[PDB]
Amino acid sequence: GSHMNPLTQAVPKCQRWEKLQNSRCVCKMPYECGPSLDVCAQDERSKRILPLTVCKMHVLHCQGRNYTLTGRDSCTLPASAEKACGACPLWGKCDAESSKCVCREASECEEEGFSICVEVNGKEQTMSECEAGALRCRGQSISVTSIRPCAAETQ
Repeated sequence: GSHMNPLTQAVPKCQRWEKLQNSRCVCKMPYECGPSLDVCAQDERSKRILPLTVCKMHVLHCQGRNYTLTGRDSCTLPASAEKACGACPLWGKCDAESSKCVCREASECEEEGFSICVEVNGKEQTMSECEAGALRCRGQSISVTSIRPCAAETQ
């Protein structure tokens, strides 16, 4: 007989830079992103270090664009550190009447948030963008190794 359920047997899970359409996982659009971690990447044709952001890089990467990642000192990011009220990311918001921006913790991760590999505590832990970002905002010492996940998650 026919399959009662399409060939996945559940709803297909697509990656952070992907969206499920036409029964497949396709990439989203890079301009459909904003809330993501700002990183320094090198353009393969220009060889310039340009500020990219995790979703931008990921989506554009799966769209067939080639970019090499560089160090956090290679470029200057819009948000490389803490922000102030009037301009806050997804891991940071303006608090109850102030001029500052407070950095939230991982427990307030509401927006999508990618999964990245960051070396914290001397270990490479895959955490969510909202978490790693919160850390980078609050003052936790974090060393982003890559915008891809770590092999921390392996059972």
